[PDB]
Amino acid sequence: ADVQQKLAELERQSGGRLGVALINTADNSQILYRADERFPMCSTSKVMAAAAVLKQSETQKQLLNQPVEIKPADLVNYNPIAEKHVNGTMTLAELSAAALQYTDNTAMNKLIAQLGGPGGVTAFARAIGDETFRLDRTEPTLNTAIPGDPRDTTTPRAMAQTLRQLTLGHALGETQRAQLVTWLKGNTTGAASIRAGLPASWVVGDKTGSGGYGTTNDIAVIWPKDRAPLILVTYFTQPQPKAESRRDVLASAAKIVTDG
Amino acid sequence: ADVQQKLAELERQSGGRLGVALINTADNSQILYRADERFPMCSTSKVMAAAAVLKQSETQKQLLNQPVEIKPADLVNYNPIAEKHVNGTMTLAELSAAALQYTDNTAMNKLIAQLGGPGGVTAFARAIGDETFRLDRTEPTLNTAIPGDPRDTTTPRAMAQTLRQLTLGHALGETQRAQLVTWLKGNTTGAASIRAGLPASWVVGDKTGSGGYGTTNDIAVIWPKDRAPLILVTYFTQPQPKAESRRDVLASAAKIVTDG
Ligand SMILES: *C(=O)/C=C/N[C@@H](C(=O)O)C(C)(C)S(=O)O
Ligand SMILES: *C(=O)/C=C/N[C@@H](C(=O)O)C(C)(C)S(=O)O
Repeated sequence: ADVQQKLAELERQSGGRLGVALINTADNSQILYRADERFPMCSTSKVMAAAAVLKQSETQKQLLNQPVEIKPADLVNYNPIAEKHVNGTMTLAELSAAALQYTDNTAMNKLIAQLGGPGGVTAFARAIGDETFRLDRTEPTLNTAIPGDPRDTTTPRAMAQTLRQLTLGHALGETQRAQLVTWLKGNTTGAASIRAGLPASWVVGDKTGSGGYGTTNDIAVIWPKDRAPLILVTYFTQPQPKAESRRDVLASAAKIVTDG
Repeated sequence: ADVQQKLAELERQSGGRLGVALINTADNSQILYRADERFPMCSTSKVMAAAAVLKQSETQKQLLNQPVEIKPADLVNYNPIAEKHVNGTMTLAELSAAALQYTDNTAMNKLIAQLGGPGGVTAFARAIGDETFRLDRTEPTLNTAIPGDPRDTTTPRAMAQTLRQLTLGHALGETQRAQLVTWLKGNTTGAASIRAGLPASWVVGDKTGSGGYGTTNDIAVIWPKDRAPLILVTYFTQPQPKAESRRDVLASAAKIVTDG
């Protein structure tokens, strides 16, 4: 029984390029497949941006309650939460929840702007020891996912490490760490992705992403039953510009790497 | 015609029974498939229980804030939220969110006890004009889903009509209808079911269900992009006790009934 064989078979049969990094926090062990290749993050980058604003809030203690104007011109495909508040305001906490738990691209843009642009999200990544991540565009163009383009990419291994530090480690202050985890656990978009490959009894927080080239991503923190948590990154992208999403590939990869 | 033939084709390759009821609120049109047969509700019954508690909160002011004790003996499969509060408390708002947005079966049992048992949830259904719904057992046994058993069943037609009345109609007070819709839109478990058959721009609130006999259910309110909402019930059950879940079949049914 061979995890590399299974992942290579999934990838080949899918017609795409699959990247996987698992961290088992029980013993610091990893399962890696194309873990040092760059992939387009798409909306999985919203974790870094929300965590950056959380970090800000450790020193601007009322920042999460700050109202932010939502104008009709701010609407970008998709905006299921912000469209309801156009011509009004949303707080940075509401925006962070919207960006994380829903598909909300306008909410992401407000986080980016709060951080002073894409470079602000990259600067946070650098501050917490992630030298791989880069954010260079706003929404929606950060999702173009063109093959060979390094913009708005990271590697599975780096993002697994970062997500571990953010959700289980000490990148954030305790309240901010707990907030992030509460938001990820309340994600609405994830049941077809990593979670579909796992036993139903396991608890998952996750952020999904999807863009050009059939790019289909998920990053997750997982609590198996009375076991130590796992961090799992599954990235996937395809050769055709308009390929269909493949959440089932991410599910299949999550089952392969957690079986046993 | 086209639709009916396609649903039958789907059903014939699915290895089970399929029940569908779509209400298009633009014109009150319906698309029905086995819509007067009984199916096991499993966790889709949590909608009726949360709504009955919302109804109670119209007259017991502050009911949703009321803390309820969680003890070890209360834990039933699955309990992702209630487990964190064992030897502690959850408020009726937290138990309603827990039951709606996650898998949590302990949270449902507390809603049922707040209503005076399974029969109190059936009484509420009757109070809002549903003469079909019938809750007869607590969690987890209400999910046995044995073929032929009338316990804990409804029909697609009745459930679609009830969900319309609850979410879009006047079965509840306006503040409480809005709370129900907010909870449903925040479901975490739905992305592989009805939602997986719909365009990504459409906004969905939904409640899934699973149980014995490979029972795989979803009931949803759907807001297509700048169109009047849809109600969709998709129920599915299989002939062998230990059959696997078929969320894909629900997604496929949703795509068939909305393609027109
Ligand atoms: C987060 O991952 C957001 C992705 N957005 C894109 C998608 O494919 O879902 C679009 C197309 C909505 S965005 O216009 O790039
Ligand atoms: C809601 O629909 C919950 C159903 N629960 C069951 C499932 O199939 O997920 C179990 C098996 C967890 S419960 O013990 O019946």
